[PDB]
Amino acid sequence: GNLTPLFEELLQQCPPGGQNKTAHMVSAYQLAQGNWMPTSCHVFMGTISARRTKTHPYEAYVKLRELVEEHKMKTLCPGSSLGKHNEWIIGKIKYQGNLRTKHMLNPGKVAEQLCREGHRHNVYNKTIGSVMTATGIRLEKLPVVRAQTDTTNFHQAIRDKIDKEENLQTPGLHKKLMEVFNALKRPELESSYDAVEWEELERGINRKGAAGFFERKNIGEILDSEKNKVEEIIDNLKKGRNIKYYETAIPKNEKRDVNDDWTAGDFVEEKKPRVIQYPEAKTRLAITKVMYKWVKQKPVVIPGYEGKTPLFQIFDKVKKEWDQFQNPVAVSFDTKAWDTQVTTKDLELIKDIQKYYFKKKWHKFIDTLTMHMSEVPVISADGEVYIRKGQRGSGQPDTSAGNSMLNVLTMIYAFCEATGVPYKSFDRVAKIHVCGDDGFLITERALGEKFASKGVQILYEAGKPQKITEGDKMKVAYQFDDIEFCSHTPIQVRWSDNTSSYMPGRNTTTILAKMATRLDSSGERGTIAYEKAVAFSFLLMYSWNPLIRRICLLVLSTELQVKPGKSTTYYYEGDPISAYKEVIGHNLFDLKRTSFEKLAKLNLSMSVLGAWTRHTSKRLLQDCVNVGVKEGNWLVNADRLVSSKTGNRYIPGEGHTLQGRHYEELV
Repeated sequence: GNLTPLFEELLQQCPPGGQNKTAHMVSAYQLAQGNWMPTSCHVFMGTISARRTKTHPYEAYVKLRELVEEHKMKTLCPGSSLGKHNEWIIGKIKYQGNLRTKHMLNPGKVAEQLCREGHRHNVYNKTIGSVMTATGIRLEKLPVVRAQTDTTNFHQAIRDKIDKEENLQTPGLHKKLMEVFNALKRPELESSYDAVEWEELERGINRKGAAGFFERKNIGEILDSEKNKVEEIIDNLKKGRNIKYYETAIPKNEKRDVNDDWTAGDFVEEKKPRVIQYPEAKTRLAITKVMYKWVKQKPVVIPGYEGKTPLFQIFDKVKKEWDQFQNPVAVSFDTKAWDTQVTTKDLELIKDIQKYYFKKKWHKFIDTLTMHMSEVPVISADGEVYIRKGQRGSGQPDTSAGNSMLNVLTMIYAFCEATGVPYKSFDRVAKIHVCGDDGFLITERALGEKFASKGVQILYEAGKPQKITEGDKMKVAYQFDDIEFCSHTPIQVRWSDNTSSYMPGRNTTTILAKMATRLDSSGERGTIAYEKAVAFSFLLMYSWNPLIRRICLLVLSTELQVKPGKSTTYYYEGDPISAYKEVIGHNLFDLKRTSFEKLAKLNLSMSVLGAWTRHTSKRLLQDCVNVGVKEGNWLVNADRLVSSKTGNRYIPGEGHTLQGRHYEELV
């Protein structure tokens, strides 16, 4: 009836309960339509037990609201204990605590020092910047802000996100998730994973990887001296012996996009930090050395895992899936603060999966580590200790693998339970794609809409509450380029071939913001070299954007004799226009037309926020043309329009795309 959305809202507040085969279980719609009187607020698949009695919708509503409030009353005052294996941390406490934490224990402080403050304003790449501002782009106006890392806001962040009990989850959920796992295990690899050699582990490793609160040496330093310390940790865990597990909590210093805020009118100028929580460097080494093939997905055993797919390939890959369905539709995964939603039972389910794949000799390792992870003492940067109840800390080696598996398992479960499709038959009916907590699913419109409705409830009960659209549903893409994934959305280009591919689209404002700014000045981060590598990396992602493309081209044109740096995501070797060709599969020159409407939308905010002038495009074009009319071979002539107007072309020499960081698998 009229009141269905209200009942939906209330069912998102009830405690998850189990099946009840012996009672009249009824849904929000049912309650809203009439003569059902709630008896429980224990909710199961969006349904609660009700008597069949003359009852008006408003009356049923009042009753359920009363039941929910009663439960909330039973539930204040829950208590936070500290398990014996964590008692060691108290020995290090020296002052009393000031976290004012409400749901986890805050025994006190260790040092009283680092009670930092300040702002952190934006740092600018000189060359990139002058290319942009010489055309009327104003860096000031780009909706990018910094993460306030002062202790006050840092604590506010902790209380905001991490101070919370483990989510209640539907009884027997994890039995069910293991059934889902069972339909996608790889028997081919049971009991097979073993540790790796320091050789392998070090290859590509980040030697600047940071140290724990009680830790003087970073990853490089540990590798040079204390491999024996690390091997000791490995042996303790290997045997079942507790270790002094703890995690360090620092506010993540980063650039924060505020495009949507500024265009609304709300002109936010700082944002509360995300919270990084990571174990000791010695301990990250100890975990990764043993669990390398799981934590790094070597091989990938998580269906839909896209951790290893380059961003410029993903959408093309996905469109091949979209094209196989009669009325394709994509339901978007969007869990609120995923990391803070992960419960001990979740961690345990990953523990059991890990034990499926690892050799028996390491089971006791996994057990002991999983246990440590279920109640984690965390020292903040400024000294405050808090005892986290479950959850996930971003710095954990298992973060990316664990989350992704957990996300897939949960979303399949939810999809199936919403639709009727058995867990074994998921492959028959939909396609899934996860990168950590991010992801989506592709399926037939009927099943996708079912999922998008029954999903918010089911996922709430599963312990992974969503974020929703005005219709209180999961976000649904009815046309391919409305998919959103890894902060991007597909945009179509058409080549001189007359073929077409999809590239990773994103607001122009955000692209310029990210491209113009930098965090440090350490590594190659001062030089033109680093800027050329940034331009190349952007050119791989954003060649569909004539503005970004032309800016990148002009940057790559600067100081021809200077080889690019290796710090950023991708870099190049030889000629960047070729490298482009090598991994995009056409030449820049072939890019005939970018999809008009999607490009207009991703450009819109630029005008709304006054980040460019009426003549910016024109001026940037002219800037390219002035370089490209000169006699000779000028890489700005790789731009189809530039070349058209200069009457010259660019003849690329040899070149190859390379990687300096994350580590993916190119085609």
